[PDB]
Amino acid sequence: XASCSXGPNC
Ligand SMILES: [Cu+]
Repeated sequence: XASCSXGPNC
């Protein structure tokens, strides 16, 4: 997995 840590749907 990945998560948004710094985008439009962060
Ligand atoms: Cu980012």
